[PDB]
Amino acid sequence: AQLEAKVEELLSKNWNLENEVARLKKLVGE
Amino acid sequence: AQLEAKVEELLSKNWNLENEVARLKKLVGE
Ligand code: NA
Ligand code: NA
Ligand code: NA
Ligand code: NA
Repeated sequence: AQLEAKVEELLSKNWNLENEVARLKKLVGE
Repeated sequence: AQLEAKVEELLSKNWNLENEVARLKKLVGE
């Protein structure tokens, strides 16, 4: 179902955001 | 169902992350 795809998009989006925040933390030494 | 709560937690988490990234962008003038 297309509902599964939207849940997968949310999961992917949260991973991308978490990984961005992680990279920023490593940049500013945190 | 508890499934609804977990989907709500994901949505909330993505909003919190998006808002953090937005605040960081405003800080560094972007
Ligand atoms: Na990903
Ligand atoms: Na992650
Ligand atoms: Na929120
Ligand atoms: Na938002």
